[PDB]
Amino acid sequence: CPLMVKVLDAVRGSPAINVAMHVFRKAADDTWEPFASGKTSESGELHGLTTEEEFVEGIYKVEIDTKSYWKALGISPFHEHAEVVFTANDSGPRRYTIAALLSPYSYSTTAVVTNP
Amino acid sequence: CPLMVKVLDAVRGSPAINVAMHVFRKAADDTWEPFASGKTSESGELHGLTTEEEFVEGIYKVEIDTKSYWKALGISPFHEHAEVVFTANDSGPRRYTIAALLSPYSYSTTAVVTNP
Amino acid sequence: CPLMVKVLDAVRGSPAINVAMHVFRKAADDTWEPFASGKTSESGELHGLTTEEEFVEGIYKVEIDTKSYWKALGISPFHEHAEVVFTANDSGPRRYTIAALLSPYSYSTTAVVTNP
Amino acid sequence: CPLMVKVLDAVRGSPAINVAMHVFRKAADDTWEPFASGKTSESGELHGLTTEEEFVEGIYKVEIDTKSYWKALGISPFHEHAEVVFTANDSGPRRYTIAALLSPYSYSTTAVVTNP
Ligand SMILES: COc1cc(C(=O)c2cc(O)cc(F)c2)cc([N+](=O)[O-])c1O
Ligand SMILES: COc1cc(C(=O)c2cc(O)cc(F)c2)cc([N+](=O)[O-])c1O
Repeated sequence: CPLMVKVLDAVRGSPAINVAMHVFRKAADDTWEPFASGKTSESGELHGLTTEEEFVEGIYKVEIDTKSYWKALGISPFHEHAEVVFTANDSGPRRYTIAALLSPYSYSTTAVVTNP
Repeated sequence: CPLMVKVLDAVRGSPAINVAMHVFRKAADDTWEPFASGKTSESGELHGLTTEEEFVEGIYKVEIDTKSYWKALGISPFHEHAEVVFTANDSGPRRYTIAALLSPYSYSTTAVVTNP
Repeated sequence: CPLMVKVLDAVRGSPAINVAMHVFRKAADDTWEPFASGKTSESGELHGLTTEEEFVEGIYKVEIDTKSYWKALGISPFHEHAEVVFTANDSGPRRYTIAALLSPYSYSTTAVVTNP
Repeated sequence: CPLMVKVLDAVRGSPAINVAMHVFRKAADDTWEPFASGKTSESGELHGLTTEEEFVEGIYKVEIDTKSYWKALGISPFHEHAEVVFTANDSGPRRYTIAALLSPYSYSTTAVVTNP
């Protein structure tokens, strides 16, 4: 699995479950093309978005629907979403974990990139 | 001043100076409309982006050019940029400080929202 | 003012007001010696802890009473406190801002160190 | 495994490997008693610190030797270490993951607490 996303809740100290996200890849015409989508599991993780063969070099965007997560808990959060945009596989294939740690008025995000 | 952005560097322990950013407002057709731009000062801050009369309710986006910042320091970055998207003034005008704490493979962002 | 502490609340999107903290200097026998204390202002800041002549080289600890902060807001916290330990002035006097961004189950801390 | 620690490097986007840490438990006399120790693996994780039977209610401290990690990379970091202090198992047994995300002048820490 070359691309995995993990989302955590900093208020309750838990995985952020059932968080929707969409992944896009930048095309030759510089537009954003849909690439994959899914929702986080009970562990806060979303696996199985792509394969090594499909996940070619390019600029990718992960848009995480953090607002709907908070709204379902009764909270009106600051951010409309959390977007993570990055170039992938520019030096050959790598495995990417994108993590996001959520609070109502803040988020952190980090990438763990490993060589298979 | 209703909108200020502050950027810090977690590698050097310093303000992030000369970081460029652009601010957009969401248009009726879901496109991003130019609104303001600037670069951070020696204190890591960008002031004077808008006025209280111009800064009406709506969805706003701040795109911070973190990649150029790290490249100018000779450090390899992960992200293409750091985007912050939020709805402003939905409960009356507020003063917004958007802060971003930058590392090459991670960033944090938070909002400090105060009522004058 | 060579040492300032700023505390922010990631749940409310606000300065963390009335947060108590104590500062210690490490003694020759490896024990922590009282140095200063205070509580954050309406801007989340605590100034005036020491003077340039008193703030000599050494190892310092700031213990921030985050648990009492969250309890006073009726929110369950994870940590007993947030401690920041650092060596000061090892390359000449600097001005230190210690910042902490608080959530109930997470915190971030960073230092902004500038040379006058 | 009721207590696990994970350490990540925000500069390189990688696990922080071979990071030493010591865990302490507060005794009846309010002193810190050694509880466990270890170093992070190639995945940045330290498992096997304790058992459900031994990991009784109490206040625990994890002291992560972040300074030695940075110094081995040639870097003089801000913090002497990163300490995480928390009450555990006050409402019955739980499983704790303590994570720390490291930069030279900043760290973040969060807890994921689950019910077995
Ligand atoms: C309101 O203005 C400021 C905001 C902030 C932060 O948001 C912050 C963000 C983080 O991820 C971690 C942290 F410890 C602080 C830091 C400083 N500072 O240090 O000067 C400010 O003046
Ligand atoms: C990629 O794997 C993980 C990443 C992360 C973070 O990004 C993280 C973010 C922060 O602001 C602070 C922190 F201490 C960790 C947290 C966990 N975790 O808790 O299990 C992971 O497994």
